[PDB]
Amino acid sequence: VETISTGSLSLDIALGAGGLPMGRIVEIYGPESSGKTTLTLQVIAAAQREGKTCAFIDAEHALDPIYARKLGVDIDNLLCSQPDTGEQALEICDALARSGAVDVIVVDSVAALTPKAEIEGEIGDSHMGLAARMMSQAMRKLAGNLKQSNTLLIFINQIRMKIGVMFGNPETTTGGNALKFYASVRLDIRRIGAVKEGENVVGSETRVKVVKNKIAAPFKQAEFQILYGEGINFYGELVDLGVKEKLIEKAGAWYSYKGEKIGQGKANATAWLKDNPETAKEIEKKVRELLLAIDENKQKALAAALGQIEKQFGKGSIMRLGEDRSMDVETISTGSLSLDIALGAGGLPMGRIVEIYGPESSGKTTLTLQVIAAAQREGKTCAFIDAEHALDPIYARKLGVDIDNLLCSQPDTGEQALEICDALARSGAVDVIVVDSVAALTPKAEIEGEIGDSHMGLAARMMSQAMRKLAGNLKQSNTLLIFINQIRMKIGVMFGNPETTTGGNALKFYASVRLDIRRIGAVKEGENVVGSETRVKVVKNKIAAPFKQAEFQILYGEGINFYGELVDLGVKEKLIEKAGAWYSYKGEKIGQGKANATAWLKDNPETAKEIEKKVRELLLSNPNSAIDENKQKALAAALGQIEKQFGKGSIMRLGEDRSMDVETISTGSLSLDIALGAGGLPMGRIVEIYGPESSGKTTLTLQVIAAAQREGKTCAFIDAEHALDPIYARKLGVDIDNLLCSQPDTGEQALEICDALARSGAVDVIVVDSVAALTPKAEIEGEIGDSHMGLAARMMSQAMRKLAGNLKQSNTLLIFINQIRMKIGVMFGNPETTTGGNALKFYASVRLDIRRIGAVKEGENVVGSETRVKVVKNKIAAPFKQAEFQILYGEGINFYGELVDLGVKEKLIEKAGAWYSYKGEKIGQGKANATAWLKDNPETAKEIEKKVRELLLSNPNSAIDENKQKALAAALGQIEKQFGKGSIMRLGEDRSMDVETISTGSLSLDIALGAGGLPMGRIVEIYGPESSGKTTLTLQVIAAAQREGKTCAFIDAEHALDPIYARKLGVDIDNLLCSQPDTGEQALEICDALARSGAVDVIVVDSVAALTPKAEIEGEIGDSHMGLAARMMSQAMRKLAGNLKQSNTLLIFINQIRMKIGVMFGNPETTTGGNALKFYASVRLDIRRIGAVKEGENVVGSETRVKVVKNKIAAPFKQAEFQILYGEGINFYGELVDLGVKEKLIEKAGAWYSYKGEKIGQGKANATAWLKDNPETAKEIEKKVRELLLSNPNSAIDENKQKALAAALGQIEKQFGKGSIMRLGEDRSMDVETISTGSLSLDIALGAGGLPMGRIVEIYGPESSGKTTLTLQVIAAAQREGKTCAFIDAEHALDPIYARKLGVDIDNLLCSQPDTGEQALEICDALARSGAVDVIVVDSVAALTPKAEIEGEIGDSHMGLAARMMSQAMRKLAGNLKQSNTLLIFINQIRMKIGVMFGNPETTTGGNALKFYASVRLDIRRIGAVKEGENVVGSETRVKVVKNKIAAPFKQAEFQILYGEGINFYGELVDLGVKEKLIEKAGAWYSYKGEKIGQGKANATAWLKDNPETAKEIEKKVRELLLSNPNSAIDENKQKALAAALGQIEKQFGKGSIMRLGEDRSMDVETISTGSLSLDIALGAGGLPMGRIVEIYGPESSGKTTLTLQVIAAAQREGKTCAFIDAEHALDPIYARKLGVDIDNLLCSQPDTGEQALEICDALARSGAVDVIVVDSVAALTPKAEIEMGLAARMMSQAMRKLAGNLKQSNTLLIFINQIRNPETTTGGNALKFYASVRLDIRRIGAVKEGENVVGSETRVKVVKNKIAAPFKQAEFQILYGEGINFYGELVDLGVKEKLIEKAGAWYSYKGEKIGQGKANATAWLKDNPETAKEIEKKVRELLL
DNA sequence: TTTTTTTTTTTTTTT
Ligand SMILES: Nc1ncnc2c1ncn2[C@@H]1O[C@H](COP(=O)(O)OP(=O)(O)O)[C@@H](O)[C@H]1O
Ligand SMILES: Nc1ncnc2c1ncn2[C@@H]1O[C@H](COP(=O)(O)OP(=O)(O)O)[C@@H](O)[C@H]1O
Ligand SMILES: Nc1ncnc2c1ncn2[C@@H]1O[C@H](COP(=O)(O)OP(=O)(O)O)[C@@H](O)[C@H]1O
Ligand code: ALF
Ligand code: ALF
Ligand SMILES: [Mg+2]
Ligand SMILES: [Mg+2]
Ligand SMILES: [Mg+2]
Ligand SMILES: [Mg+2]
Ligand SMILES: [Mg+2]
Repeated sequence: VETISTGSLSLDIALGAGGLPMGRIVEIYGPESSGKTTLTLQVIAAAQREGKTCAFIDAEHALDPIYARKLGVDIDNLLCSQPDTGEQALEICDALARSGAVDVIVVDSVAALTPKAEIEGEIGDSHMGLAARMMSQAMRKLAGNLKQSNTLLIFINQIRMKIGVMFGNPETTTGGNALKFYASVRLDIRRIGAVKEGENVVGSETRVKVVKNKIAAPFKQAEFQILYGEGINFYGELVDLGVKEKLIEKAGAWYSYKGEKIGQGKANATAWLKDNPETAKEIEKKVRELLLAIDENKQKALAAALGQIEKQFGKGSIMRLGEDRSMDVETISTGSLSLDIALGAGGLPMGRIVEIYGPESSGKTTLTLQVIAAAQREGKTCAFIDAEHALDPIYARKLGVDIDNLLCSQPDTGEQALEICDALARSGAVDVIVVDSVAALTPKAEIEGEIGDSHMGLAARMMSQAMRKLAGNLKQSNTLLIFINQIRMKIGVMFGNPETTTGGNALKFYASVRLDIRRIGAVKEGENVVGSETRVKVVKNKIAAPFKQAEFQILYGEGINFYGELVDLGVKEKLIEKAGAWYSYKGEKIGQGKANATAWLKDNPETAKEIEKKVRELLLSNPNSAIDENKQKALAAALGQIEKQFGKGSIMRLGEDRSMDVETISTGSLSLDIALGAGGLPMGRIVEIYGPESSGKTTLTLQVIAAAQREGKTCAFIDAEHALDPIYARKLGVDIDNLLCSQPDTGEQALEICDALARSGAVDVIVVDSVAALTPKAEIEGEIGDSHMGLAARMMSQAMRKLAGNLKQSNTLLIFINQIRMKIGVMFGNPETTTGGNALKFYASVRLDIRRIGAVKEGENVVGSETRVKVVKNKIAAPFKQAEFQILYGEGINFYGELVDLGVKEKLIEKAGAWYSYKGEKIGQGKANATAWLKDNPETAKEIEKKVRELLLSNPNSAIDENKQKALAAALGQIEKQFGKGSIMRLGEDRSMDVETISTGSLSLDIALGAGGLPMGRIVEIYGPESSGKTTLTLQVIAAAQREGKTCAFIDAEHALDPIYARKLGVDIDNLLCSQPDTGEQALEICDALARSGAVDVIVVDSVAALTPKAEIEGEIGDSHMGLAARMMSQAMRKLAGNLKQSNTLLIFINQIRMKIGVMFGNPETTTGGNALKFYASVRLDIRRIGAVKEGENVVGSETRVKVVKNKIAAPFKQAEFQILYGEGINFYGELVDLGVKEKLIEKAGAWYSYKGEKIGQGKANATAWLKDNPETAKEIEKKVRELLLSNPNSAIDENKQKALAAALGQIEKQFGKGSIMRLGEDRSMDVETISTGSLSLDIALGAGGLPMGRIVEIYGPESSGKTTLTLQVIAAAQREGKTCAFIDAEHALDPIYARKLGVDIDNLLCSQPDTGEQALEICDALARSGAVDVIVVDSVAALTPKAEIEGEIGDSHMGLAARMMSQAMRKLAGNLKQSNTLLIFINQIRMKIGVMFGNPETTTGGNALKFYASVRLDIRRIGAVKEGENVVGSETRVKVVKNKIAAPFKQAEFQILYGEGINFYGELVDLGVKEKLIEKAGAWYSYKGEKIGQGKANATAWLKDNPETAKEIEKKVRELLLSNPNSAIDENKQKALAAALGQIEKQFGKGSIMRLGEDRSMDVETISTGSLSLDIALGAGGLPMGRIVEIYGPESSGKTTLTLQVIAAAQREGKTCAFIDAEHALDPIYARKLGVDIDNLLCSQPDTGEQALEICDALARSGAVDVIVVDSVAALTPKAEIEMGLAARMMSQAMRKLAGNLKQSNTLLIFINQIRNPETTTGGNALKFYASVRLDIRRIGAVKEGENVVGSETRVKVVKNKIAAPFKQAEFQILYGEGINFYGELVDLGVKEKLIEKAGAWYSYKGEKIGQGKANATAWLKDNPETAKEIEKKVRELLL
């Protein structure tokens, strides 16, 4: 075992044997740029440092001599071979081994050991693993000759990935397994990081694993540094090793040796060991010890082997490196100086391969051409492989390229492409070949195969074979090869960056330079975009230091600003002077501004060269180092060679390529054609148009079709979107009869059609409506919810690959329409993207951003989309120029409109005010008349058009047709024969295409729709507010569809459809299919299967917002499934549109409104389920409730407005206003009436409505009920109305339906369960089951007699309104019926004892005080899912604080984090609620939206989410008092029904809430009995059936209480009379799933997460003294509740702070700790003391910010260490930002949210003092008001006088809020200054009022004994006798508590 | 024998 150094110690160490074994084989493999070759050379260096001879086989053809030298290699003494064939390569190894003259041979890249046969055969064939069997034969031979020569052989090898293997790692080596075995060492080298000189990248942090070892232990690893231009940091390691082995001292940053300090920092420990090699050896050796006639026989057999190899293989087969002339680093200009500088070697190396990759439009091709220009500027010949089929000749010229002298190939196949490269290299006639897009090097097999055939990485193995071949022919031809490549992302990767190149890793390695070009910004002429600010990174470099970057400008139509750079570089290097704006050279002023420094160096090229060169000298760390008739002889022999192999025009000069020409078509928009620069869309290229839904994508598309068919070209349309209107297409000037149209099933199909249409060359222009609808086969056949991640994309990238070629050689223009989608979570630039991956982006020769920017108005009517289109990609002319115009609906682009404007701006048309003139002659007054005259004179229009074009374009235009229709109808029939009958046909004769429309159930709507209804086979979205009428309208189109014998399906994803109501809307309940799906996936898969059956005519989906993804449901509430919803929608749309159109099944989606937070443009209204829907929808509907329809008192109708916000069917934006009567629906005939009136079809003489003379009814109400009565007349009127106002009029059978219906039924049932889908009429879980509210009039107003089971109910209202109360009362009357209730006291303010006084079973009531809102809801979820709870209630959604918010600080902006939590919760809950028949009540608080000037600024918390899902929304309010004369005993209360899905809404309920009793149920009963004549009222007496029941309502109350028999009897008959929606082994299955859910919740969230109320110990009403007895008395509960929040407010000087301190005193008197937040900055310590406060023990904060203030509260609560915190003045809780507009409030509301929880579980009482600002209010918004369990109105009412001196504030304190006892009781006492509350003072008064103390005038007596004359003396005596005081105190307490 | 290609929003906030 003889070992050589590796040149890396840690490596030698990891090797175990101290190096690489002699006579053995070693493989080093690793990534491109890893350091394979480097390491190699370093073992060579340290072998030549020991007098051993090395040979190098640069099979890679990429060894840098000069570098080799910088690595310590003896260049002059190193043998070097650049062998042609691998065989050669190895035979050399063999002969060098056999000589025994070489000690170490290395082979740079076995991957480049190309077999003979492979090189002399083509690129593409099957010589498969010929490489390997060569390796295995070589190994076989070599090992023997190696050991008996003790010759060490190193193989460098590359990494390759074998497709589709998922065992461990798909990393492999080249040259088969052969090597692997024979190797005695295998080495995994890698670059792991950077070594940085701060800015400069100077080193490859490198790791090398021993993956095979026959020499010592394997797998030991070695980590070190490879400094570029030096090699391995040997001493670097030495250092570390010395450190680890205690040979070098490290005291912090200082490194010592034997006591003597060697350097501070590792960088200085390095440079000292370098300086002292004596010491280094000494350390090196001791480290090693610790961790591990002779030479003239050589040179005689050396030179005999030399000559042997030379004699077999040719002249310079092998030679010394130092004297290799073909080896030299020859560099070409890039056309960018800073680039040449960053390259280090001044350019791109000749004979090597260079890859340039970067984004679409980056400048890849551009840069390419610029190196071509500057190569042709030096008399070198260039070849171009436009595999991309998108090189602009004319542009090439503008870049300085010699078009006439530049070779150009547009190859069909990639193989072809490369074989051309090969033959051009082999000729040595081309100096530089470039390949535009390896990504377009489509393999033969792929082109001939279909789109969708998996040729997985066939591309790659082609590349790896090509590289193999090319590098050799490149170096011996000194031919530089540039590859342009595209960016693609590898899906699912979580490391580093998912950016990659095409054509596999192959390229990466072989490349001697790899270039990351990018567009980083704009270069602006102010308005015009003229330049791509561009950055190019050197990502691979074999030539000099990598990673140096180059930043410059690419001016369009000029190229790289070469001199631009020169300038800057001159500036930075002090070669050019810059004094402000002036640029000087050698004193002489060259230009003011960089723009003038540019144009002067351009003007003086003598000076430029002089500067260029000196710059180069200064910044290049790798400087440059019968003749031409031998070229053109082998040029034209290769030319003809390529021509003879591949066809006529396989290759030719650019200047004379006729298929190349930039031929352009009109867009149908002039300004667009102008912005395009080239006057239109390029033929044979691909164009992408993307933009918003309704933008005009499809429209524009058709308009280029029109103007193409206007020039006799044939167009094909791929309506992948399944939403093209034939009739409309016609109105756009399209030849419907002559336009090919495909509605393909699969995207593959779609594209294969494109392919076959291109290949025929018969179509001139194909357009594809929505790549976003190019659904892959696998996706359609698979389910919705199957992850086919970017299957779409790899389909696109394969399609592009194929199409571009067939497009250019067919001059067929391909337009792709695409949609916008957002990439979630991105914080840079704009989150706008396209579908179908980046693929498209690159291939496109034009990319178009169309948008709707405004309206075009005929005053009232919306008639036009003011439209803007940006050129975002341009390969044709200058990009980014924009085009603004008008799209009139039913006409298209106002072409002439533009013409006009353009004529105006260019002085071709005269404008004198309003008159437009041409050549003097007046053409029209107003633009509208300038329009209609140019329309009338097309001769003049052309004349103007052309001259405009001449003036504003910067790239002007430059047996035949029976060959088309012969290959047309052969392709037609081809497509028809592959894919079916009507796969493709002329538009004009498509019967499935027809715009078939259904009634909406609203005429004015059908009218506004323009086409008389909703289109069949299309998707319609209806969105709008909660209660708007979405579901309603839905059902009404269902009714009028079932009225025409069509079958409807309903997806009640919302879980809130009323069967009974559905019926009242005219829906056939028995015949209506209904699904309440669990998951959205389910929901959609149902849609899919219903569409696919073609058995349903119309499916509707109630709330996409409720299409909860599987993962979301199974996951928790609070798990971020960000837009998982969306990608589900976008997959669903993709699938559905196809199955919808071929089933003519109309799909309606109902969706909800949500706001996007933080947006300052337009309107923050949006839809759920992402943009997906928006596009696919053929109609989008904005429904709204705008007003009331009133029967005087009763609210009976939703005055309703519906906007058409999207329309693919007719003109959009027309609006429809009508009435939705509850329990009847839309008043269809209502409209009919109005419409008849407006159109003079019905007569109106005042109030009388007449028809044809005959009087039909007085009043609209009577015109209604008569048309209802005569449907004959109604139809007759309906139709004539329609004729008059529609600018888009209407245009064995059924046993095939019910056969595929019941097969789909059973299909859905079999996939998803029993009652997944069924007829409405027989759904038992659907039934409207109602619970009592505990308030009759409420149950009455509800219409359905109570709250619906399985639904969600929101009750909102003011603080103290009675929200919680009402809640409990429905709980009581639910537990009174044996139902189980759960309570989520998120508010942390439910009184157990009170709950009891309300009739609630405390012992049987589940109660949760959850920490987080997530928790809160997850509890709801688990309680619903158990089905064990019948009714859950949540006290304050406003207290459902999100985790993040709780853990985050108060003042952290979690903007509407609350909401997205709610919307996720709703999503989840409604389903689990209905299938558990569990009623969920949410209590919520009122908040105001600031700055709103409409209606009412009242809102709810937790976003709109709740609002929609709720089946009932309840506005409770306190309206007045119920008085026992003096005492306030009752909250006179009013509750509005603000949402109702259950019966008629808006009916109101007024009643009484007695405190300590609850709702006076019977109270209502009484009134109701009175109003309904069931109870007699003769004045004050109330009678029943004659018998007198009580005088006064108070006595009518207490008698019904006493006779519950009579009460039920009255109750029921009342109910019968006023409800317009009447009511419709068992319990041991409950308590079994109850206690399993109990334990479930307990096990997830902790011990006392949930428990019975009666046994909650943290719940207890624990009270503290206020320091004022009468106050404690008025409080009712004897003080302030612990764990709750209390607000005390009152006037300045009132005594707020005082009182505060007094509760503190009496808390510290009971050994509790108090904290004070003197936010007011005005607490007197000394005074605090005089009030009995322990100053030394009282915590005090004077916080700067309110946030601070609260965060302190939070942390004090959370510690549970403070018992009572007080905050002096919320009014002084100034928000941070306000030091640095109700910012105050949203801070309060966030604080409350957080605090209440931490307060109750800490039993920490929080007092807030607040100020006053009846117009009396508090600061810090309503937030406080609600959360407070007590609110206190303190006031100073008078003086307490010592005669003269004022000594006391006579003080009054009202209880204005109380959750603890009866409110409103008041407390009057004295606050003596310097003493505080006169405790005994009160005692006195109280004693007086309660007859415990005698008062005979002025004398106060106790038990007869006289205690003092005057209250002042009754005071000072009780002070003196505390025994007596306690005795009185206690008896008072007994009496009044 | 040698990769293949993205995927799609998310939800108010509070005198
Ligand atoms: N024919 C042309 N006329 C004017 N500008 C062009 C032309 N072709 C491309 N450009 C512009 O030059 C820049 C780089 O183009 P290019 O190098 O073709 O992109 P890629 O890197 O995708 O090959 C882009 O901003 C593009 O808009
Ligand atoms: N523990 C209690 N004892 C007596 N009365 C109470 C108690 N809690 C609340 N009240 C009274 O009942 C009415 C409604 O209280 P509540 O429903 O808690 O208000 P909210 O609607 O804010 O939840 C109020 O007038 C209040 O003063
Ligand atoms: N530093 C002080 N020394 C003596 N008396 C004070 C002091 N501060 C306040 N007072 C008196 O105590 C009473 C209540 O003060 P305070 O509670 O601060 O009023 P507010 O209710 O506005 O906070 C007032 O009559 C005031 O004059
Ligand atoms: F074509 Al669209 F929304 F994608 F109308
Ligand atoms: F004394 Al003040 F609010 F007026 F604390
Ligand atoms: Mg190398
Ligand atoms: Mg290009
Ligand atoms: Mg469209
Ligand atoms: Mg609804
Ligand atoms: Mg409450």
